[PDB]
Order: sequence, then C-alpha cells, then structure tokens
Amino acid sequence: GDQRFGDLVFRQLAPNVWQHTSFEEVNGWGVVPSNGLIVRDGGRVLVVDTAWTDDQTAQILNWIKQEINLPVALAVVTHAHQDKMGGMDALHAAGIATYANALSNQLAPQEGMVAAQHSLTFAANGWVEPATAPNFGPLKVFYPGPGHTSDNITVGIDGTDIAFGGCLIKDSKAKSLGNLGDADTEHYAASARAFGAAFPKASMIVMSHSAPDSRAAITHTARMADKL
Ligand SMILES: [Zn+2]
Ligand SMILES: [Zn+2]
Repeated sequence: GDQRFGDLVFRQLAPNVWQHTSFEEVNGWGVVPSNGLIVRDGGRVLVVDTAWTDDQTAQILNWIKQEINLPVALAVVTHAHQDKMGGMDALHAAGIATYANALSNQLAPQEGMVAAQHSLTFAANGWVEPATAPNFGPLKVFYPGPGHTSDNITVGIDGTDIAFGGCLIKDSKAKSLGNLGDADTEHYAASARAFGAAFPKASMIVMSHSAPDSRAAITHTARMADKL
C-alpha cells in the first residue's frame, strides 16, 4: 500500500518498517526512484538513507511526524552518492544524529556530499564495530566489500525478514548493474554474495532502485557481476 507526502512515496513493508521513495531525473537513465527505509523501534524512529535532496528529506521527516509521531533518533546512510546522502543538511537541521562508513565520510567532500556526523568502522569479517554504532536497535550494519562503490554498506532489520542491499543489489529482472564508473568490477560478485551470506535468512530484499524482491535479486546481481 502506497502513501504520498509531497513528491515522496511511502510503502509499509512490515508492522514497524516502511520504504521511502524519492525521484530525480538522471541523464541516460530516466526518472529514477531511490528507496530508503524507516524503522519504528519502540519509542523512536530510525532512518536508512536520505532522499536525493534536502527538501525531499525534510518531507520524509514531516511524514514520520504525521504517520508515526515518534522522534527520529538517528539515520544511517549507505554510501557517498546523491541518492543516499543528498539530504544530510535536512537531517542535521532537525538535530538527527547521522552515521556513515568512515570511507563514505572521507569521500563525501569529493562527491559533493555533506559528511555524516559519526563514522562507522568494520571488522575484517565485514560486521560493524559496535562501539561505532551504539543504540542502533534492530539495525544490523554490514560492509560487504567494494561493489557499486568502494564504501557501500548494507543493513539487516532484526525481528523482520528484511535486508537492505542499497545500490549494491539489483532486482532479479535487471539487465545490468547500471553505472560502473565508481564500481569495483573485480570484487562486485563476491561483495554481492557477502551481503547474502551476512543475512542468510532474509526473504525480503530491499534495494535502492527497484521494488522489494526475493533473494533471487542477490543471486542474479552476483551472476551479472561474474561477467565483469
Ligand atoms: Zn551510488
Ligand atoms: Zn543508487
């Protein structure tokens, strides 16, 4: 079921999980949807990724205030690209603590993005170091390796059958991995598979530019990456 607030679209995926969608015209691609998540965790709300712009991100915050009416404690952004970090200033103006891979924060200035306030670091097995992600509630953050970008991270939602692949994962019907300009073509397949292995039971795979899919999205993405 889809709900609308301004230029955004919201779809409920689980009793306490919603997908947020914002659009931007991208040369050679079209009017591209970018998806993120909204998670209600007891008396607070957690956000995964911004919208493409500050104005669109402010609309996510206003929709949370209206439909959920619980304060937004934090946001995790999954890499330093406009569709995931374009709205950082809107989060900061609202007093929301922001987190990103330390590498995302390092790359953010070069990418024309505003860095997150806090940096996440990861173990050699890809799992986030818990001292860098305190009070993340059901969010389980995993760095699968370089793929779509060198800094892309993924998030699993504990207590649900959902795992969010961000821009690393394409749906099971995709014909390419899209723009490979910032991609790691040598490690993409292994990174896609590391994401699948980190959340081995998730049956609903959420991704940035397609509607939620089955685990066939992971298998297919990795098969496409094997040809690179
Ligand atoms: Zn990207
Ligand atoms: Zn993307």
